[PDB]
Amino acid sequence: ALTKAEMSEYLFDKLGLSKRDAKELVELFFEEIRRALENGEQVKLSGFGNFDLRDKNQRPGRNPKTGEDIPITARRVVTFRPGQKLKSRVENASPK
DNA sequence: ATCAATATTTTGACTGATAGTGACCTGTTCGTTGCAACAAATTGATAAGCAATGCTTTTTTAGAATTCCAACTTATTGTAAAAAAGCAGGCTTCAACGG
Repeated sequence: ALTKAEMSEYLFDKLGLSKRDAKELVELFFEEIRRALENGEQVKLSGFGNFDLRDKNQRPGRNPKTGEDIPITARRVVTFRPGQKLKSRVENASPK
């Protein structure tokens, strides 16, 4: 699984950047994105996807184990709509 | 031409920088490690994305024009002694107007 460790190492052998800043950029990368989502801003990354924010209302739910119907509290989640470019590169993938 | 005193002739004390290694402190990097975070697994009513593909709107894109940055290659131009006037910063007196 791709981790921040592998991402930093990549920037070291592709951009020749020290692992230090290579590890600091990967952190600030996801950080800045999370700061935009929490602030209520859409994140549109061309050639990748789009992190949307939809306010879901309180809908009926339950306890998957027993079956006790419990109303799922409303909350703002963070969806991800992959671009057409990304889909065309993952359409022919393979779980490995 | 020889006394006699002061600047002269090498050494030593004075005071903090010069010299080069070493300890001090801890960012920074790497190995050991703990733990919040992530993933599998349920069950079932309700919400969101989905197949194709040309036209329209929004965002990223590769130059290319433009102008300061820059190491070179040209294009023109060229004065000083020797006098002897020409101006203002402030203290100095005569000459005209008013009591």
